[PDB]
Amino acid sequence: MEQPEPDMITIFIGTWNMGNAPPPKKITSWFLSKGQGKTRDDSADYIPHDIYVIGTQEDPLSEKEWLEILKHSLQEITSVTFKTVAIHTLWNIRIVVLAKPEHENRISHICTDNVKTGIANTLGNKGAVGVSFMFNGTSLGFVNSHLTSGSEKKLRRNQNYMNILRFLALGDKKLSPFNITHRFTHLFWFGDLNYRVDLPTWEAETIIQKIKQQQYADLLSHDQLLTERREQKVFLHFEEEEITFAPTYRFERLTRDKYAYTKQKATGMKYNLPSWCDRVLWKSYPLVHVVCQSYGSTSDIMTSDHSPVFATFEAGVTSQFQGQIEFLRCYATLKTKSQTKFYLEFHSSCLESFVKSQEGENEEGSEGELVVKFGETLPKLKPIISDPEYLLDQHILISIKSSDSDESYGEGCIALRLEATETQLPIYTPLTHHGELTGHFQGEIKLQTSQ
Ligand SMILES: *CCC(=O)c1nc(C#N)ccc1N1CCCOCC1
Repeated sequence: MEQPEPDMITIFIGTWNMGNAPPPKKITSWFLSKGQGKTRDDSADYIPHDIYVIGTQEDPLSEKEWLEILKHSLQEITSVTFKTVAIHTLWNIRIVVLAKPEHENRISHICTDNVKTGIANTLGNKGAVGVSFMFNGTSLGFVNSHLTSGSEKKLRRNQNYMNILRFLALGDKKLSPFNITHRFTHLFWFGDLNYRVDLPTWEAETIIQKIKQQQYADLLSHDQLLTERREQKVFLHFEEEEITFAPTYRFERLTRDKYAYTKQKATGMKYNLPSWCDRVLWKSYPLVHVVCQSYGSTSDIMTSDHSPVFATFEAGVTSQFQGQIEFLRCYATLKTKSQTKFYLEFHSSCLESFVKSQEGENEEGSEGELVVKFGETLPKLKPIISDPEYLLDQHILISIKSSDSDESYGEGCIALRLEATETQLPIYTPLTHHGELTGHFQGEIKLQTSQ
């Protein structure tokens, strides 16, 4: 019978700060998405995901021991003997990628990297590990980060984020102007991000009462990560599924009935109010299928002062295998105050190589911003394949560069998934540089396929 290539895979993301302690004997609940929150129904337990990505922090095991525990747990659940795709460890921060044996011919171009984020490196043990690879014609990226601890240190966590984003080297190195937040069709970023609930310590019993009544709304409105995301300080244009599970930190170990939030010598005389430290976020190219099917925490794995967190995703993928991409009325708006002239660069695997535009025309925006107008002067891109079943599924990455310095001042992405061809249609992408919002790009596009 026919052997189609998949257009959709399911991905499991797990993040667990193990608190430097060996795991219990049974951790199957983690991979089954069993516990609290948006959980997975019993009926699906025997259905294996295509890829399992496991991030740990404060992991005390050797790679061989953890790999053993993980494969046994997955065999218990699925019968399948998963292949190791990659495993990479920095200090006690670790990422494991496992995949169905039937996908081993579909996965290629595997890379790993890590970034240390310390004020004295050798002093702190924080940072990130990552893995990227191609699944057929889709690029995938995964980042597991352990950010700075402490309720008062949200600015340091934001800096950690920004440094991992800028310096982690994954994916297609030909995408020179782009950092990991634009190099992948799907990017998953997870870990002990260490953001806390910002409420007074003397409120701790009130917080616990709310957790016991499962009213998280008031607590989540004080979550540092959601606040900093809303204020565009971190994780620009990422998504996160609604949190519907209790805070995953800080628990008394060996039970799940006590939040150990008070100060004591072991914690440096610091409070650890209940917090959603452990998180999974994602960022996918526009108009690519991605749906979160579970996001929650386990209840029965109690060896750490964190509970494990799980999330699962359906993610759209593509495979192997005149045309013209025209831009009209295009312009960028930039927060910059540089007086340089700016040009555009277009990158895409539908192109034989990236295309460089001529410089735009500068003018002062209404609100005192810089407006760079390109008009109908932009190059007409000639894709290597004209079939609309292929071209409509592609994306064009855009970098706006200084002609004085050749550095990018902003990066974004445009989907070719259009409602019409040979027709002018509006396009838009925000622009970020080094992970911060720097402007916007808008205009019209006209796509020609073979029809
Ligand atoms: C090490 C990165 C790598 O092998 C790679 N990864 C992706 C993704 N996702 C796509 C392409 C590539 N290669 C190898 C190195 C980068 O430049 C050429 C393409």
